[PDB]
Amino acid sequence: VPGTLLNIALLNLGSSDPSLRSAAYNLLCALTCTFNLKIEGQLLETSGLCIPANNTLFIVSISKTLAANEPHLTLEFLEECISGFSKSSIELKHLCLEYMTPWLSNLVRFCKHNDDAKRQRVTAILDKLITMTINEKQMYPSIQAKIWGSLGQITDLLDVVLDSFIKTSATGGLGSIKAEVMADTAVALASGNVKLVSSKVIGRMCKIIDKTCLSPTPTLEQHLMWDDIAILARYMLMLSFNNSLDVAAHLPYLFHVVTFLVATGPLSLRASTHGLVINIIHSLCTCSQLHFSEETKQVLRLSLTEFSLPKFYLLFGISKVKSAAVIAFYERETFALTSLETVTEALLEIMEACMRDIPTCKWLDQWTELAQRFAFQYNPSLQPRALVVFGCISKRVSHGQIKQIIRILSKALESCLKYNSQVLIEATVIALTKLQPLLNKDSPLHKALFWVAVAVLQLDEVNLYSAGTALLEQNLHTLDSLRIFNDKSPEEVFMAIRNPLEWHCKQMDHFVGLNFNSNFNFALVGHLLKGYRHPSPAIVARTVRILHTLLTLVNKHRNCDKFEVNTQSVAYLAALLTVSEEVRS
Amino acid sequence: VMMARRDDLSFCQEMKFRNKMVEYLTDWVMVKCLTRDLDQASMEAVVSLLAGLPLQPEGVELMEAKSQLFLKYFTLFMNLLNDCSGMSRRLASLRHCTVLAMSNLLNANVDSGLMHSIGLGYHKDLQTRATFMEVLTKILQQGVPGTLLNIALLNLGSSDPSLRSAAYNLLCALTCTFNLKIEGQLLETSGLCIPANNTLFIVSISKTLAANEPHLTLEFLEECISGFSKSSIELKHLCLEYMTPWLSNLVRFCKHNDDAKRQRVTAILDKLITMTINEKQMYPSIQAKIWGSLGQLLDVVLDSFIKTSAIKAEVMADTAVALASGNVKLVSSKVIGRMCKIIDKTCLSPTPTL
Repeated sequence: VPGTLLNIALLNLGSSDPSLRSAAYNLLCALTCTFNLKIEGQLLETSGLCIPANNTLFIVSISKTLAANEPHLTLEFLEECISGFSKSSIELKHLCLEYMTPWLSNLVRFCKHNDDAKRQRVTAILDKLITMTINEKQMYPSIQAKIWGSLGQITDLLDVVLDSFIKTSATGGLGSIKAEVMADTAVALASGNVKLVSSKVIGRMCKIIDKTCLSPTPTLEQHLMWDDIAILARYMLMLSFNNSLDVAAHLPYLFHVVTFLVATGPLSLRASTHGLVINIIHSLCTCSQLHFSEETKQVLRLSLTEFSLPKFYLLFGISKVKSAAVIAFYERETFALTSLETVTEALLEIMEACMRDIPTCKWLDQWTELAQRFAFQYNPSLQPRALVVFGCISKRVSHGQIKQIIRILSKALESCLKYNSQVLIEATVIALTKLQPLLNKDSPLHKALFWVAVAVLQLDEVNLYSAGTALLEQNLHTLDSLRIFNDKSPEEVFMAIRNPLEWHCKQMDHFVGLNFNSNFNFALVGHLLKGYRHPSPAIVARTVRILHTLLTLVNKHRNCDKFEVNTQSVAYLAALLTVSEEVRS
Repeated sequence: VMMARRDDLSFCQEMKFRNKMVEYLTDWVMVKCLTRDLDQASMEAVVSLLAGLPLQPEGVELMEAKSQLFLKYFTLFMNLLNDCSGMSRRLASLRHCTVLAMSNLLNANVDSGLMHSIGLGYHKDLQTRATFMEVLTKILQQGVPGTLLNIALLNLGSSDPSLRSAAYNLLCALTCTFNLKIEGQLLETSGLCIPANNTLFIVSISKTLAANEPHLTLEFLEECISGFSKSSIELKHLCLEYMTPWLSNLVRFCKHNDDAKRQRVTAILDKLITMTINEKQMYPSIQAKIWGSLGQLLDVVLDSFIKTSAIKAEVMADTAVALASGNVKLVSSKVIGRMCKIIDKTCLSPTPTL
């Protein structure tokens, strides 16, 4: 009775009808006396009191004084407000939101208890306020500024608010106008207490990405939780411009989200994810809490420029668009891990630049842990992406981590006996590429990884061969940086590691029909020669660099000139014959 | 092609030549398919002709004649874009070219152009607005504050994403060019995909500016209120929120003794009244934001209400309720005081019947 009658009094005090205003005013007086409602600017019952039509500032004053004084009314009052609001005219709807504005504060009181009924009716009030927001497209900045800005102040409730937003978005997932407006509204939630709201949104995203691994599916877009991720990615774009206030706690977690999403799903989500990064880099150039140098700021400015280039559009699985923004507000490029590698090193150069200036951060270590967790754990959709990223970002590695990676490579090849497996193989090989410069100078593994690359090339899959040659290219740079060739042929070094393996290697070579024991240089060249077929001119040119490297190395242990033809160099020279003007002359 | 090669060619009177060429080709800017291709081609040529072109009619009158010639070309381009507002793509290409024509015309002719250009900033077409704001961006970092600040802020509101990014870059440019002191610092860049709901950000920028940059207030508020009349209901609402901080500054201008500044405050209050009368949906919300804040001048306010009343009169009565909530005692003291003084004034020149 107190709440229902108080709303009907207050709302009627608004009216264009004069008799209605007088009657309402007498009802307010009666409620005040009967329920002893403590009121400033005291209230007097009487007939014929000719109250003005514009009294909004009086109704509002009464309401918030009541909202402080008589808080139990709030549960009933806001429920009744939204019921009357939805029925009323647009003029009455402006008035209605103005009087609603103070009440929102009390909504936390009911929530502390965690018994269903109280928490449920606040949750229903939030869903009704959300519904109201979706419906009244011409009240839209008004609702968001006053209702959602006030709710944005209120920390405790934000988990209930976000689960209401997310469940509202869940009603149809990405492409549902319910979700679309909810994302745009989510910025209003953050605007009051940015750090907690964004921490809960990003936290839900991270936790839900982890939940994908709790029950795996082969492909991420298919996953049981795909809509939940897609919704949060939508929110993250909108928030990301406000993240110009936020980023300093978050930056790793946002790149963790980018890493999984970077070119996935329908093209609007890709555009969103490009925008997410652009906005984060811009936010890192201006957060008033940070103090980056002119060099670091210049690096970020040039990074914005770089991310704005068509190169980065192709990396994010955007093609055939002038502006990512326009589409942000399927023709999957079947995702090329080399694109994620490129993005990840660029985001790494952004983070590294910043981390020099902020010595008190843990950002790259947290990103390393987050990526590491997903790289090692079994989840077919995410694990490849994670491996690539972990490899790119890491600053140290252990033989136990390499064991896990090469075990993942092996298990992925077992799964090929039984597309996803291949992408996991490519990922592991890219990971090995980035990780092998990190490995200790006296580790056997540098030499071992040359054979991992050889085995990968043997597979005959276009992207696997590209990855194996990247691994091999980087491996030979690594071993030359370790001086290892200076007193030995590559043949002796790699064949020593084969000797224990030799029982296994014999079976490989006899099924391949290449035999390194009989002639090492020609077998290695046999593998490399397929690289000349490769559809991509970049992989051919890499293959040529590898042959040049090997040619130089074989002669390096003799102390010969690199073009001295001999029983070891000749294979490389014959391989190089269509591609090197230096060899030809 | 000739204009592309203009850097190679020789000219005795290049500026006059290009001026006369735009004058001629603009006559062509008006079988239907071919005439529309002629419009496209003519406009593409005009975009080439206008590229660093100072205007030259055939000294103080010359600057005013240059402004009048600017207004002719500019109006013709506006009409052509209104007419725009395979057949679809040709129209969009003509529109994009027309926008670039305005852009180049402005980029050279700044002293003649800027005032009319603000009229582009209001214009109903969001794509044209966004591009025009990038043109303003070129002028302002090369070498106005109130008019441009409103067109930035109001456009940050838009449903169009490209418009929001463009506006945000314009705000950044104005901030740098006019050294406008801002919290939560602002970074110029392409492709920044700003949300549609950013009202709390636009508002925060506005009131921080309203504290920091009071000299803008008259220039800004008048242009905002003009933009109110142009806008959708959503953009009208947003205008109120960001206007609200600025109102407070208006006292500084009537504390100032300049008759022109006192007049401009009075004209702002008249335009606030005009908006208050016209924009009925908003009207309870307008009263709450605008008239409450203004209630915190008040002779001038009441004379503006009374003179405008002299629905207008009813709205002024009903709005006076909001106005009174400010310092109740002073507002009511002035209303009642005017009543008493006017009743006394009846005796200063009597009539038989009241």
